[PDB]
Amino acid sequence: RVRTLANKSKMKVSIVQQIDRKVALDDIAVSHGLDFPELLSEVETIVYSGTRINIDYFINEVMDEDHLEDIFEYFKESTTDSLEEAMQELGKDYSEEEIRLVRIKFLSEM
Amino acid sequence: VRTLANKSKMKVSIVQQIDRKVALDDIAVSHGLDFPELLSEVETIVYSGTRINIDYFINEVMDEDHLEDIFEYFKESTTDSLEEAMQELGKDYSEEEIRLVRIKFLSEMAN
Ligand SMILES: [Cl-]
Ligand code: NA
Repeated sequence: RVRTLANKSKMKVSIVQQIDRKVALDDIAVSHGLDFPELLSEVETIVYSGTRINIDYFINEVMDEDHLEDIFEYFKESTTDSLEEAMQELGKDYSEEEIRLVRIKFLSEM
Repeated sequence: VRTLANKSKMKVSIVQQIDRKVALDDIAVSHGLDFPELLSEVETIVYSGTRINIDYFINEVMDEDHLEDIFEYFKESTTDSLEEAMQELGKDYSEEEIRLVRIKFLSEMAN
């Protein structure tokens, strides 16, 4: 009913557990009453904390393999992981959502 | 009037100044920039792939334990984001200290 830091903390644990069980990210979003970009923001929070996740099962199903390869190469060769920088370089070809997803994979693989 | 040509030239000059070990605050003044504006230009340079070394300046102006703690933060971080660094470090270190060490770290690890 009202967000608290404890329920936010528990939600993130839940999202991780769902990702481990290979639940589709869009299904996870619905399960928590989130829009897709809101879910991406939680997953980014999770990844920033150093939590090891793996969303290949989802990326491989929904994304164009060439888009994935080219966005990933951009991150491999980049100096900063910044989304703003990635949009400046890649935004003429790829959406924010594609770039955010591959960025999650890239940061998670550190 | 700023143009893409004279901005590119200014950056070339900044890189040369840093190579010649000119203090960053002196570089700022020489280009009519305030310090944070200079930091923004040095960030642009580093993002582009130029391996600059600003140890001579950091070692002169920054507290040694501050440098080590912030550097360690970046080494252990997942994202290099300034926003995340500020959330994690902003109660102990200034934005300028964090930006300087982040330049050092990004240049070393990538460029
Ligand atoms: Cl992080
Ligand atoms: Na696209």
